[PDB]
Amino acid sequence: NRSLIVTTLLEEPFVMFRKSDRTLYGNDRFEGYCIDLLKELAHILGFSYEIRLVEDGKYGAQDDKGQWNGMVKELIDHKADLAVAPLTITHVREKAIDFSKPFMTLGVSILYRKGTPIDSADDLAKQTKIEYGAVKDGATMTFFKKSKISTFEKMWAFMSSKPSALVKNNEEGIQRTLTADYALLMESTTIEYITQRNCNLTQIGGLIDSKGYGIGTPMGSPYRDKITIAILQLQEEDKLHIMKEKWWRGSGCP
Ligand SMILES: CN1Cc2c(n(C[C@H](N)C(=O)O)c(=O)[nH]c2=O)C1
Ligand SMILES: [Cl-]
Ligand SMILES: [Cl-]
Ligand SMILES: [Zn+2]
Repeated sequence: NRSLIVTTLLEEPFVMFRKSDRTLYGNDRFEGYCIDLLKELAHILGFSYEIRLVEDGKYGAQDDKGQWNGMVKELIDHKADLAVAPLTITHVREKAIDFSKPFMTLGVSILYRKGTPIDSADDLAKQTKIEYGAVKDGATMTFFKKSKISTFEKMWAFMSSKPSALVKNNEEGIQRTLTADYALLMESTTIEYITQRNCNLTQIGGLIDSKGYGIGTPMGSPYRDKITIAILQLQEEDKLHIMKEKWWRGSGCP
């Protein structure tokens, strides 16, 4: 019996400040796939909400102490009721928060420029001339830091041996791929969005893993199962199909 606090962070095309000449306030400041998703969920489940951006602007990772940051920490501390963002469902996080069923499936892949002999993650691990990395304190960095596969634990050694290999956010990683000889380990959903608007970048290889995005809630929250039921309803109504195609404009790349 009160409006739910929704934590999130800005990232194209999921959550962005809507462009306008007038000054906007409240939830109307935001647009994007995740904003449309929250609006549909709020209508089905019938709740009011307030969008708040996570202060540290991080998704969530654990330090060497076991403490969380980013949106994950907001849920653990019960400072937010829902986390509506491209929040990756991982087994590790399931022990600290609850996830709905996934509303989007994805995988880790590689962002790099076109016209190159590189075709796999193993090609990056076999050399040191081409730098590579990932976003700091994200599920992608966590995947390489926790991996027990020889190739990935070697790539993680290379990522953690260079100070600027791990970037603060997507924009820094994208710009580094453009200005330097650098490949970015990034989730396939954003790669699709970028390669559709930058014809000089492409996805290298396929998906290194397979996972999904889910709505995060504090552990034991009753809204988790309700959000799952709402997500399934949106799938059945083909509304998640429309939403992706609305915000993934298309490849104008010949
Ligand atoms: C959609 N973006 C692209 C992207 C994201 N994250 C955060 C991750 N979803 C999480 O929940 O921590 C990454 O770790 N690597 C990426 O390339 C979110
Ligand atoms: Cl995992
Ligand atoms: Cl696009
Ligand atoms: Zn697509």
